[PDB]
Amino acid sequence: YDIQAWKKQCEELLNLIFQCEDSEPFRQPVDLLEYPDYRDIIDTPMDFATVRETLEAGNYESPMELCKDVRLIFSNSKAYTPSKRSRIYSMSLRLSAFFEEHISSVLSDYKSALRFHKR
Ligand SMILES: OC1CN(C(c2ccccc2)c2ccccc2)C1
Repeated sequence: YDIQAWKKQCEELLNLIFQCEDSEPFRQPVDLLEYPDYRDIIDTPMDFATVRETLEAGNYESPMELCKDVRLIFSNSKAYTPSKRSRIYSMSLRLSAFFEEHISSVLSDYKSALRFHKR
């Protein structure tokens, strides 16, 4: 029932995501010189360095907020891909499955801790 435990759990999951070769296209903001039309399609860029920095700044109040930003990395990849068979998008799908598999217990434990706090 530790209400704060999610933070270190998210730091550890971000460390694993950074070791994953599938995260390379998503570690830093999409290069606007490489993809000059990016901002015509994507309204809110997001990347894993921005997520890690937001967490370390103490600017996430819950793991649900972190999850919303990580899911935005994947929805941006899906919205920008010219094809559902493209390399970068294909990497995003594997990384998303890995993320969802690991974040589920982080979210469940946090929500359970908050419910216990208000028991
Ligand atoms: O609390 C976290 C910060 N995330 C938002 C956000 C992302 C970038 C800049 C400002 C704010 C957001 C995510 C996805 C859609 C729209 C906004 C949710």
